[PDB]
Amino acid sequence: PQITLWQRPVITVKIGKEVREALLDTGADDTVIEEIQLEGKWKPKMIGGIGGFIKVRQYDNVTIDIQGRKAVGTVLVGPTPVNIIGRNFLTQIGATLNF
Amino acid sequence: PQITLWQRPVITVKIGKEVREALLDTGADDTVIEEIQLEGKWKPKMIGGIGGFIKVRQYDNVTIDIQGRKAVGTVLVGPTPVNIIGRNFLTQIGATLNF
Ligand SMILES: CC(C)CN(C[C@@H](O)[C@H](Cc1ccccc1)NC(=O)O[C@H]1CO[C@H]2OCC[C@H]21)S(=O)(=O)c1ccc(N)cc1
Ligand SMILES: [Cl-]
Repeated sequence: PQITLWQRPVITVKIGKEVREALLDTGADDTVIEEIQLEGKWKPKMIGGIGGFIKVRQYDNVTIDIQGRKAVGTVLVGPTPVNIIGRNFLTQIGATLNF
Repeated sequence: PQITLWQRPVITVKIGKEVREALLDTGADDTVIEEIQLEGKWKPKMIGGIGGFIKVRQYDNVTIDIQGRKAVGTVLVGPTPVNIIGRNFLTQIGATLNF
């Protein structure tokens, strides 16, 4: 779809076979979700945003389905204020910014 | 243009009287710049992100030029890690997120 930006671009997705809502975020390098258990081993990491750093659990090779588009990649789990889909998955579904 | 997301969508923009670079950020409601002299009156606000809150100065009615697309609107000035153009200006330049 073509998504205008008069409201936040929040979409329903499936992450690791769980339905979640998330913000499509071109300003995020990475995908960050709060309170989910995913497959495989995780690795601790730190990421920073506008207000400082948070600790996250990094899971690799997680499947995300965005309106029929499947991608597999890294998901960070930690106390983000809102769930975010970042560029690591937006590139895999061929998302672009257009003006 | 049609901008892919394999690298951060950083573009050059003119903000008030100053050329700056900034990140095109669909996950940001508002545009936030660090250390820019803007004219007019301002009001103090906080905004929050990953990691917590920062205190900004809110300036209304600032002119930005993005690749020839001119827009007027609110700019927040404060200690953001990187400059970001948020939806309040993305909508005004006709940007959409597509996939
Ligand atoms: C500031 C960006 C360079 C980075 N962020 C993405 C950004 O889109 C967040 C995404 C975001 C969105 C909501 C809440 C927290 C974070 N937006 C944000 O902080 O926007 C602020 C300015 O406008 C306001 O509207 C939203 C909060 C304010 S980030 O959330 O900190 C971030 C950092 C690292 C990764 N991997 C993923 C995301
Ligand atoms: Cl700059």
